Amino acid sequence: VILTQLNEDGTTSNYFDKRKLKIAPRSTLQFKVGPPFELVRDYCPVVESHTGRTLDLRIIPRIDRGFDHIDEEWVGYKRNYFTLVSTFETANCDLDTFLKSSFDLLVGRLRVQYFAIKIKAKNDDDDTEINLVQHTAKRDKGPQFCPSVCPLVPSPLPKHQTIREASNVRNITKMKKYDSTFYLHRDHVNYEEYGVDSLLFSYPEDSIQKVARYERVQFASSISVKKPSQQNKHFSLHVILGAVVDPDGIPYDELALKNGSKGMFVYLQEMKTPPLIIRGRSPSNYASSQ
DNA sequence: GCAACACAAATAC
DNA sequence: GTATTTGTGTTG
Repeated sequence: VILTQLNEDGTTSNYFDKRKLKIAPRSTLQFKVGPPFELVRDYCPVVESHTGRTLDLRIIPRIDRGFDHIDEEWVGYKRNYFTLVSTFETANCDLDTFLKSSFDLLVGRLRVQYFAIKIKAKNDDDDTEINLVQHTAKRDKGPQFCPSVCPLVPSPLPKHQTIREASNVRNITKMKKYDSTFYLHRDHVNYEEYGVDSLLFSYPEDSIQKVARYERVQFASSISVKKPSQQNKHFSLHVILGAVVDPDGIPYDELALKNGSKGMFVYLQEMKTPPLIIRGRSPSNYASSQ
């Protein structure tokens, strides 16, 4: 009934079929590593502005809740939360040098203001976009929002155990413990080490995430999860790394900048999951039906 | 179909 | 021992 795999940090992922077994909402068995992501493609190259060297980038994503590996499929539930986290790394550039430098897109050169990640859900068979929704811990007693573009600096991806432990931290002391893992506070650096043109000082806010954490995410409540044939639809979750630029023929999305002008999230790399099945709200997807 | 409302069980403190 | 968080039962 429960299939167990050892995660890289020594935690376990425990895959069970919610049609055959109900587990408590807050059980650690609800936390598990989801499907691995694969490269879709690389898009616009990025180069350091004086040396001219190309920045070698890699998205590092993981799902830590909401998907089980059952009967050779990755399976999620429409009514339940999933968690998707990602960082990116720059193989040829250490963080401290990276934040002091400046980077252009090699399209003939747009300045990168900052790097950022966004997620999307798609119908994997036709590439149609599928709406995602997020809640706060308060769920219906709090606001719903759509996943947002998250400015990020490069960082290792925290272990599954760390994502787990930080999922519902209220206490102020425990927050301090995790702060350095999830955030870079720009206001706390020595300003005199940085040039006016440095990458770090073109990020939009002082609080910069090192890890994009999309928690309490759900497929929109209106998505059809089956085809007309009653076969299950196949969905996929995508992580896109972009460079935000000021636009004053390559793939990009428009973004509402801080100053209010229209910017461009210019695509740099994209990864995605293998096909995913999502089980709808029907009683037959649940063990209580039996 | 689905929003809103309900119950319950383990975590966080 | 209390409040919170979240899977999932029920309603109309």
